[PDB]
Amino acid sequence: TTIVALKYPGGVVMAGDRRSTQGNMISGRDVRKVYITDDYTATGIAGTAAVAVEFARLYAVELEHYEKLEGVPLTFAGKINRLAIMVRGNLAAAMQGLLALPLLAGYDIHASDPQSAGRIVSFDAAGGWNIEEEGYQAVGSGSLFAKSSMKKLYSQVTDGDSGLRVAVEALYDAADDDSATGGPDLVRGIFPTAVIIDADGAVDVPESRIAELARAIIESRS
Amino acid sequence: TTIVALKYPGGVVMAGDRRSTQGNMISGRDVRKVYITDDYTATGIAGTAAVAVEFARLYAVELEHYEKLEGVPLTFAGKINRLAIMVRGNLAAAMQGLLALPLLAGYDIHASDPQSAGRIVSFDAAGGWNIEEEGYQAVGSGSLFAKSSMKKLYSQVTDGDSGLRVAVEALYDAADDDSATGGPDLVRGIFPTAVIIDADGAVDVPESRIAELARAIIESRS
Amino acid sequence: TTIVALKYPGGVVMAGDRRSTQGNMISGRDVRKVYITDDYTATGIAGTAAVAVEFARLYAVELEHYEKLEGVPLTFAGKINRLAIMVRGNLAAAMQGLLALPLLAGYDIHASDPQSAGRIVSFDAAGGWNIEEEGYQAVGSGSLFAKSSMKKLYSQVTDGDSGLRVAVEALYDAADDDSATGGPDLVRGIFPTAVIIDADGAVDVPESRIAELARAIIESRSG
Amino acid sequence: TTIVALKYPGGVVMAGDRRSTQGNMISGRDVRKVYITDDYTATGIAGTAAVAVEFARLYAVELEHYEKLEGVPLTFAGKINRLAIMVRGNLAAAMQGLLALPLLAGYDIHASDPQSAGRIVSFDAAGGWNIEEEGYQAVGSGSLFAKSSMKKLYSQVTDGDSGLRVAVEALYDAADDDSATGGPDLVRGIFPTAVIIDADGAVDVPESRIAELARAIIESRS
Amino acid sequence: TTIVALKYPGGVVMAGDRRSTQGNMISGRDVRKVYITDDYTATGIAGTAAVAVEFARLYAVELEHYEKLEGVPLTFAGKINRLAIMVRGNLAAAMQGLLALPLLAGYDIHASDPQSAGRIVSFDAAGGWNIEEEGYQAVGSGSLFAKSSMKKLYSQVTDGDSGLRVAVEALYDAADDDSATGGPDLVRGIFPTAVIIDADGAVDVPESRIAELARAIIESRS
Amino acid sequence: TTIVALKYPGGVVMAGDRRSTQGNMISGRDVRKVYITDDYTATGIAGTAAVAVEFARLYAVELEHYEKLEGVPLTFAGKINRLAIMVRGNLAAAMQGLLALPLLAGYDIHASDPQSAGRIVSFDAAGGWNIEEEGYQAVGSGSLFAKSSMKKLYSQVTDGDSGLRVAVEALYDAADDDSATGGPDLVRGIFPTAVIIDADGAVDVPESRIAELARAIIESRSG
Amino acid sequence: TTIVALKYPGGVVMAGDRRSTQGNMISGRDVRKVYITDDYTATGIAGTAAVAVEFARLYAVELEHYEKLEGVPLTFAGKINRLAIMVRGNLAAAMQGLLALPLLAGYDIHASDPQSAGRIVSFDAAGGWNIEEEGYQAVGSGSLFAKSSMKKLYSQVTDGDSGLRVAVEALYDAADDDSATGGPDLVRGIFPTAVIIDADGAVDVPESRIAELARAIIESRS
Ligand SMILES: O=C1CCc2cccc(c2)Oc2ccc(cc2)C[C@@H](C(=O)NCc2ccccc2F)NC(=O)[C@H](CC(=O)N2CCC[C@@H]2c2ccccc2)N1
Ligand SMILES: O=C1CCc2cccc(c2)Oc2ccc(cc2)C[C@@H](C(=O)NCc2ccccc2F)NC(=O)[C@H](CC(=O)N2CCC[C@@H]2c2ccccc2)N1
Ligand SMILES: O=C1CCc2cccc(c2)Oc2ccc(cc2)C[C@@H](C(=O)NCc2ccccc2F)NC(=O)[C@H](CC(=O)N2CCC[C@@H]2c2ccccc2)N1
Ligand SMILES: O=C1CCc2cccc(c2)Oc2ccc(cc2)C[C@@H](C(=O)NCc2ccccc2F)NC(=O)[C@H](CC(=O)N2CCC[C@@H]2c2ccccc2)N1
Ligand SMILES: O=C1CCc2cccc(c2)Oc2ccc(cc2)C[C@@H](C(=O)NCc2ccccc2F)NC(=O)[C@H](CC(=O)N2CCC[C@@H]2c2ccccc2)N1
Ligand SMILES: O=C1CCc2cccc(c2)Oc2ccc(cc2)C[C@@H](C(=O)NCc2ccccc2F)NC(=O)[C@H](CC(=O)N2CCC[C@@H]2c2ccccc2)N1
Ligand SMILES: O=C1CCc2cccc(c2)Oc2ccc(cc2)C[C@@H](C(=O)NCc2ccccc2F)NC(=O)[C@H](CC(=O)N2CCC[C@@H]2c2ccccc2)N1
Repeated sequence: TTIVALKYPGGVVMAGDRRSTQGNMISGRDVRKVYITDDYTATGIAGTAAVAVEFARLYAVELEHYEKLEGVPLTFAGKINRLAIMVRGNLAAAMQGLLALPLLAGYDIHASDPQSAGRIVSFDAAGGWNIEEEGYQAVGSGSLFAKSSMKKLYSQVTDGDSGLRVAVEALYDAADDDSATGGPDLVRGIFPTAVIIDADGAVDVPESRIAELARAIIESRS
Repeated sequence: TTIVALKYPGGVVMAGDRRSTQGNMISGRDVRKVYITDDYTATGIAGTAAVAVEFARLYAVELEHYEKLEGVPLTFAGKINRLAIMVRGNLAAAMQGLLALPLLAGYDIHASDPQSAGRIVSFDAAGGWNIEEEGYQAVGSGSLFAKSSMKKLYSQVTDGDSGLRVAVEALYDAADDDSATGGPDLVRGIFPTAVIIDADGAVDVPESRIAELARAIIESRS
Repeated sequence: TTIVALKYPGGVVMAGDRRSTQGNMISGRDVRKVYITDDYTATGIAGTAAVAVEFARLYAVELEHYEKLEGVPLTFAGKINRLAIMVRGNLAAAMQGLLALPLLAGYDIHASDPQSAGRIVSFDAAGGWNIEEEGYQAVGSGSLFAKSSMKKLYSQVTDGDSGLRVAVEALYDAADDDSATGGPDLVRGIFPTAVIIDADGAVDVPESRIAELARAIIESRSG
Repeated sequence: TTIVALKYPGGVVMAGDRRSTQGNMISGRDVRKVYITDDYTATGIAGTAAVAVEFARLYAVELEHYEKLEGVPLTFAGKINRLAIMVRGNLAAAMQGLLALPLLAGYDIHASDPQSAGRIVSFDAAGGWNIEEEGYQAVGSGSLFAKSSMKKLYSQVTDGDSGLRVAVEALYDAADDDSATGGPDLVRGIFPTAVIIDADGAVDVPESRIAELARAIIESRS
Repeated sequence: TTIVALKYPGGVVMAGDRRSTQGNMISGRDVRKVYITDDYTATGIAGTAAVAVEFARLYAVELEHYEKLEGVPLTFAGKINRLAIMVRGNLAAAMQGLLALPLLAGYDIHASDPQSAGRIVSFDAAGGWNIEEEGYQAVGSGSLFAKSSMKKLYSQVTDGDSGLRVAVEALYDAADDDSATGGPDLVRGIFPTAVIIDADGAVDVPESRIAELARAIIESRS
Repeated sequence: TTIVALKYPGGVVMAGDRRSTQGNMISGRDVRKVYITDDYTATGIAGTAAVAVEFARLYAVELEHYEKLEGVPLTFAGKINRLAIMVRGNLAAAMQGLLALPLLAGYDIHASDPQSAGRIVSFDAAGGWNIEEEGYQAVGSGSLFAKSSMKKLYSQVTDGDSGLRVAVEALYDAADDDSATGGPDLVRGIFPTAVIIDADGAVDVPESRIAELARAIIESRSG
Repeated sequence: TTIVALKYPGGVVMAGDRRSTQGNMISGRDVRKVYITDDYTATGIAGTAAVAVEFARLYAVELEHYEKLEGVPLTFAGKINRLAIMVRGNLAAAMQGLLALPLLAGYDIHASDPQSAGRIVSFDAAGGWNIEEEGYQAVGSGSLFAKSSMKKLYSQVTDGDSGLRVAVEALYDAADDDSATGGPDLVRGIFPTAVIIDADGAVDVPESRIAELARAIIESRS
């Protein structure tokens, strides 16, 4: 798995690959790993498939549960805490091979400067949380390759479209070097998924746009 | 790794993928795993890269060593025996993770019928050897996928070119399901290697021919 | 990690580096490890990031929880004991890799001599606590380099600013010899954090003054 | 440790950091990890300090030993095989923590094409060797950051000085992310060492040139 | 650590060193290990610092707790039994390295013979207790050197002042042979602590007097 | 144990403490850990006493063995190599507990510049060797405290006598913070040993000069 | 077992107890543990009885073997090194429970003056040796008690007879606190053995002199 997230002026982008494996064997080509957790938050999870899916589903329910009980959504810091507490509670199972490693992207509607109101929070298996301040992060077996790609590419990010293009290229570099991260599949027409969040909320990125960017990267490197 | 070998009227073809890995990480993209070991014999090896390469080199040296000492090449059965003895001697190292599993193809010039002089021989880690009688064989982590692919496609093998096509398609199917087997890289222009052996001896298959077959396979799958 | 704390005439200083790691890999560059836990108390924690941040947040809540319930803050000795009990309760998880080692600096509003009212308390993984009397202390993987540096630098501590300078130079020496402690990052503009506590309370040190002192130390050592 | 090596038109460059550690503690700041092993060959080694230094000295003695005994230097392939056998012979000690992981850069005087006579060979702990054909390679705990950096910078390599600049920037990126790899120390004036090899042989790069490149990189990032 | 206790005509003295260690490293120089537990009782503890501190604190509150509840202090035997029960309750944790070993000195106001009301009680990690009748006892990593020193010097104990000097000299001998016991620090001006207990109760011994005895012992040794 | 080594203009000084231990128990007060191994070389060894002594005796015999067989002494590099090989050959026993870590000080008669012809070489348990280019080094349980001390004191080193004083003060700091390193014993008159090496060869430093420097240090720190 | 040894002006004394045990059970009451191994050297050995006895006999044979071969006895330093090598060679068996710890008391005929010719050498299980300079030493399970007793009594040592009295009293204190060290047996008439060594050589101390000193100590403490 590789899931990336990056800030751009006035929003945040999260993108993730589509592969699941069982050892060396490919067991999935269509996996959706990036979830719109609520109107202003997206979560992407690496690790054991059963746990990652359960984490995303339970987390979204917990956030909406608070909003309906209290009439107001949690602050973004509260959302961070609840995800950290979920991961911390899984630590024993994670030591037994039931690992979930999330990455959190959001847009804080209560931040002062909306141009920088995008948020990226990385986590570890002990429930540690760190709000990223350098503009991008990645999680999963390909995250090193994606972070090093984004390091060289982040200067190109000026808006949502270029942020999306950089995100897709980082996922391409991750799959280029990590066999557990799936590249774009032109035969089957399967591409990474992506969510973009700004002051108007989170939206799934249409597959056609990601297909366009993926084909452009492939064309460029040939 | 996946190495395939199959018989066609009047010879054999062996083809192998180009990938090396370290865990999840891709560490090689142009590995050549199919060696012409003498004028009528090719060997393909899966397993630990260091041991596999050393096996191929030492095996070819051993065969040519005997030929120069005695003025005639070993019989095909003799070549089998020497390869098996080599694998058997590595069993302890193989149990420590230094494994080499070879696959042997050849044209036996001392056979009865020239059209049935093709030979395919598989091996196991204990030095066992089995002369394949059912037309094809494969070795490596994607070998089961490649053999089940060849089971359905072998009926269309009627000559050297269709033999080659089926071998390349089998490797394509292995890469489709085994992340440790490399698919055709149309971006970098890297394709499986192949050797064809008939009464005129063993020759490397030009990459342009394999590239054309791989693109036709990819187009048919889309 | 290296957290340092030292007494100066009238108060106390605590400073800490900004690095987190996973094995050899650098995983954070702007980590804030020195917390204002109440108006006269600062806590700096080393060890497992998740546990360290949870300790600081829970400890600050615990002290304020008592203050609001009882109408008065805890005595400084009460604050020591609650922090020690928190560490002791974590001993089992700490043996399994979830370690948190705090360092405590404070200003005792109920002390006898206001110019010796500074306090520094070090802890161990079993919940042990020891009030330091020799003027400085450190915790973390670079703490021995820092303490041995402060041993030679402590004499120049006459007020709050010179105390801050010594704390920053100790952290510089710690990062000089310990790869798990971060030194000043002049390219990114990232520097250690610091808190000063005196009779008027605990305040964060502005990044600018720490940056000036770090550059002074740097070019003093480069020639 | 990070050792990088890359090809440029007419030669190769190899560069390595200066740090030695004992766990978290820095125990060395001026270590030289890149050795001129003969007039057309440089070796950079990562791993246990004692073993790395021994490997370099013995390997250089072995090559000159053969040259004086036989009157001609070994072919580049023979040089590869000798280093590979040395690594393979150390496998048991490396499993006990006495690991040496070399990277080999050379200029093949016997190549028919002097523009592409540069050679880069990587190795693994079992003595496996692979001639790199993508133009760059790295070894050590920061090699993945360095390789992902050179992936984005390699298109700027047009001569020896651009190649040297990319090699220094790759080492900068590795130290940026790997605490066991040393960045440029402006306070002490200690910079990565480098060797450049062309048809005229292998020569140490003067520290002044590497310092100027490091200052340019540092000011660019600021 | 070394804690000594010895009986003199009409009373008892207890003295302890000032050192704490973390393995080989010295981690404390002014630890106070001798506690006035109530008006007629002192306890010195060796072992894991956290457990020793906690033991002295909780034992003192337990004795005063009983006094305030029932209007009368515990009999000396009751004080012994409660301290033994506390050690016995710590046994499992003590076997994991959370060991506290106390030594109890006191003056029994309800003693049968008012001239021989001095009391010394030693304990073991299992909670065993033994009322010492040979006039002195010690605990800690230097207790054997201190007890053998006192075996020779105890004949000199004729009043409270000579008993104090012997206790301090026994601590000096323990520090002489045991690096985990701290000796007098003439540079910093730090000396063992002592408590003296007679019919008028237990009082802290002024540091000036201990320093005087320590300097005299140092001069008699040199 | 703590052994310190220190370059000064025109030579080197090496100094070592006198303590040996068995667990917490002190087993020796006058151990000599710094050996003149030939006319221009000294070695101090930390670790298992039996192994350290064996190492120093055998190494000295080896260097002189070559000199008598070949009519010239080994180059300094050759001397480094032989010590490294001796340590590497002991690695198996060292993993079993028979550990010896040497520190090599010497004056290279063949060096280009005689003023900086002093040489300090550190070693690890795997036979690794590194020629120290920063001027000082230390080995043993207290070596980190000693190196941090010398880091602050090294600018005072202008000749052999100031270098000897810094070395003695480093050993004093190491003993101050490491119970396995013995401090100056004024009651018994026992002080660290030291060897000074310059162009005229290696020579033991008399106990009286070291006692003088130790007393001056103790007095300065006592106020 | 306790073996003590002491320097006195112009000579040296060594004494040892007579007990052997198998666990708690006493197995011997008249064991002689101090051997005249040379005209000017004695050796006393603690540990496994079989190994201690064998060590004594072999060491004595070895020294006399060299003397008859070369015509001159070994220097005292050579006698030290030979006993050290013998202990080191037993180290593997010592770890399996075949332990011998010797203590060496000699008179060095080649020393400067007869007043400083006495020699005490202590050894450890690794073959370490140390020439003792504080005037006395002990070995065995009661050596700590004996050394502390001798620390208080050594000022009284002015000649061989006061040295012998201090030696017997140290052994008395060891047996007083160590059940593995035998005390004077008045019922059976068994007492510590002792060897005195001066310029006239090594002499077995008469039992009657030891019995006098034992009864004087026993009466002095009654
Ligand atoms: O390998 C397994 C077996 C279960 C297991 C138990 C204990 C330890 C363990 C693995 O050890 C492990 C083995 C393998 C992994 C982790 C741990 C990698 C991980 C992965 O690919 N994860 C990518 C991924 C990320 C987020 C969401 C979904 C998702 F597939 N793969 C896995 O867990 C695979 C997943 C798999 O094959 N299937 C087939 C049908 C259902 C399940 C699937 C669910 C949802 C989507 C896609 C597939 N399970
Ligand atoms: O992983 C390693 C390190 C050795 C090792 C350590 C621990 C366990 C282990 C293997 O256990 C293993 C780990 C991994 C494997 C086996 C065993 C898979 C195997 C493979 O891909 N094998 C495919 C292959 C087949 C035939 C010929 C060449 C060839 F690469 N990979 C490997 O051995 C990899 C190979 C590798 O990265 N390199 C980089 C530089 C040199 C070497 C290479 C040589 C030649 C060609 C291509 C690459 N070595
Ligand atoms: O290594 C990990 C994973 C958990 C783990 C697994 C196995 C062993 C282990 C710890 O065992 C350990 C592995 C590593 C350490 C301890 C234990 C060192 C310690 C550290 O740097 N600590 C410095 C520090 C001190 C105070 C507050 C924050 C802070 F980072 N690092 C850690 O725990 C690292 C921290 C880390 O990478 N991340 C990434 C995103 C979130 C988390 C972070 C939180 C908050 C601030 C900065 C970073 N987690
Ligand atoms: O850690 C050690 C001790 C040996 C050891 C014990 C246990 C595990 C282990 C290694 O396992 C290990 C622990 C640590 C490592 C490897 C293995 C990392 C490795 C390194 O930094 N290596 C970088 C490097 C690469 C090439 C050439 C030289 C060079 F230092 N560090 C090391 O081996 C360190 C090195 C070290 O401190 N010293 C001090 C003086 C001599 C030696 C040095 C020699 C030469 C140059 C610079 C320093 N030795
Ligand atoms: O070693 C540690 C860490 C806990 C630990 C981990 C692993 C094994 C272990 C103990 O196992 C042990 C390791 C070491 C020991 C015991 C067990 C010896 C013991 C000691 O010196 N004890 C002397 C002493 C006796 C009575 C009262 C106080 C006192 F310090 N030392 C200790 O526990 C040391 C103490 C220490 O460094 N600190 C620093 C700040 C707080 C604590 C302190 C409290 C109070 C007073 C003085 C110091 N802790
Ligand atoms: O503890 C022992 C026994 C061997 C042993 C057993 C189990 C574990 C172990 C070592 O593991 C160890 C236990 C203890 C240590 C290391 C390893 C520390 C080391 C030390 O002080 N080393 C300082 C030192 C350095 C150089 C030269 C001499 C010298 F003492 N101490 C030691 O080896 C001690 C030394 C000791 O008591 N004796 C008494 C009789 C002669 C011998 C001595 C020789 C020379 C000088 C001074 C003393 N041996
Ligand atoms: O216990 C045993 C059996 C050997 C053994 C097995 C397993 C573990 C072990 C020792 O481990 C041990 C168990 C017990 C000890 C050491 C190791 C103590 C040691 C001792 O007393 N030693 C005092 C002593 C010192 C020097 C010379 C002689 C001498 F007896 N006791 C011993 O070895 C005892 C000795 C013993 O009972 N006998 C009875 C008949 C002959 C033999 C004897 C020989 C020579 C002189 C006096 C007695 N052997």
